[PDB]
Amino acid sequence: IVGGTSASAGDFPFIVSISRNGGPWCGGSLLNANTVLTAAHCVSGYAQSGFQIRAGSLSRTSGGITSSLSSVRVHPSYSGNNNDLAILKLSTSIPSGGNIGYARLAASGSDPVAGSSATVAGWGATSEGGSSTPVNLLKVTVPIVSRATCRAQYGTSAITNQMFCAGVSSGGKDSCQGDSGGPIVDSSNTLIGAVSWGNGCARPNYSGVYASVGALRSFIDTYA
Repeated sequence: IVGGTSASAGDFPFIVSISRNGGPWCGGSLLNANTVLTAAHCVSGYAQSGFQIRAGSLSRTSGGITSSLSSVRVHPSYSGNNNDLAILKLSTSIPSGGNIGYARLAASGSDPVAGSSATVAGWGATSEGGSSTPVNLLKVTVPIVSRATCRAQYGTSAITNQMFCAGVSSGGKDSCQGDSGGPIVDSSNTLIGAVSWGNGCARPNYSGVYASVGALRSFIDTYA
């Protein structure tokens, strides 16, 4: 996260860190005791055993409850950056309670309205290409950018009905590498997306692009 502040305990009861090979990699969202939602690109085709989920902590490396993966399922229409969601099943069930809880999801067919305030969180870099990452979870608030403006920035084909965008024109506030798969929420803390892609991080006039939970509820609901 670029331009962020430290998340408080319980800000995102459902957030998980996704380590790979013991190191930082992605974020995700705990949907139920047995299931994490993340970005497809975080997991597609990689060795499944390399991943470790941790819930209930502000750190990636201690606290809370861990699990390995039992299975990985990408969206059936995943292609390039499009439809960038995956369902992970956990080898260890994680109970809610305390600072762990399960996400509530954006309504099917909803689409975040331009100008509304969204909050994104993760353990990723704090600058584009930064090598160091924070121990504790960061968050930042950015407005939704209309799909039309996002298509002006990236091209018409590049931004689909299963993506939405968020950021500020001046840049300086965004998700970055290592934040992929983690949550973006609306002002009510309802999960509206997963961190997906963008042109660099926090650049002027290049929004962050998010996989849209509202657009992808059939897949989520079927397999969660």
